[PDB]
Amino acid sequence: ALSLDQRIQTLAYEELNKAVEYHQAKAGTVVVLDARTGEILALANTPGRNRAVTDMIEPGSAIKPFVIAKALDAGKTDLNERLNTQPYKIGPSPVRDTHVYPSLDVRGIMQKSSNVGTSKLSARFGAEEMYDFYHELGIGVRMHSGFPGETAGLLRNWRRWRPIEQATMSFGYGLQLSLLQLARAYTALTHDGVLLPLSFEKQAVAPQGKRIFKESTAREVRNLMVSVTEPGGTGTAGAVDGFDVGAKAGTAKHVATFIGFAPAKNPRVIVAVTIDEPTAHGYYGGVVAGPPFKKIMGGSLNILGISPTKPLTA
Repeated sequence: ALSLDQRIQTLAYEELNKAVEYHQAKAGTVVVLDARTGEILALANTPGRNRAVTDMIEPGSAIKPFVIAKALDAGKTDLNERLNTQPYKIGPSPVRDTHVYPSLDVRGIMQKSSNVGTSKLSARFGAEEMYDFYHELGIGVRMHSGFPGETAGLLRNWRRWRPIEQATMSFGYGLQLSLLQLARAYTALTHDGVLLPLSFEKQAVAPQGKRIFKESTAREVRNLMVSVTEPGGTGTAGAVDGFDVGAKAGTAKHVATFIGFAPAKNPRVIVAVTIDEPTAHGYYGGVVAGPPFKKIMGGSLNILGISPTKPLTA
């Protein structure tokens, strides 16, 4: 039986369509997954091809949590280390954040979505090691959905990586994956370190996945991601009243992305939104894709009957 939840699919289409029209965008896509089983609860596209599976995107900041999780999982950093986060170059190419942060701890690197912090964490691993990690998340691996135009994504051979390229990949540029591949990757965080396959069929139990991170790492990383949606974080537009939300906003003509899960401690749902070429009222992920994320997330939690874990303000 088909995994789509008609009430969540209707909600996803409603909110996706409102955002595309408001931002006078070319197109958009939403994926909603069950965060414990990998079942696809909603898959909505604006008219035309199934962009969720056909359109390769550079993930931008949405890849950062995985790099941080890897460095924690292998013991290459911990929650006490403060890193020098000044911008730098490798040859002629700069690596820089939106702002100049002198130093940040790992929780700060997540909260402020630091390109510098994340690239320095990635640099503690060899290129081959990082390449295998990206591969293991599913990047460059076809999903075989059967939809016309489906992309495998792009993961260049590690033998060709320059140091600048390893750095930029760690903050989400120079590799490419579909929104469906990216939403899949987030199951490694939500399902306590275990990547799930995804399914269009209803799953009576969670299927067999594969371990990417230790459970303790996945839990700690989910907790770090909560600071992104709280004041001081880069993803406050995706806050949902009454819940802790872990999310990232991303930008890559532009593509605006926002992806997240809730409740943060024990996730029920992943919601991922891309808006293609917004031309009005903003073009960054948080401004553009944050609001429909927020509405699809809060709406799905209500549909699925998940009680608020903290007090309602509004």
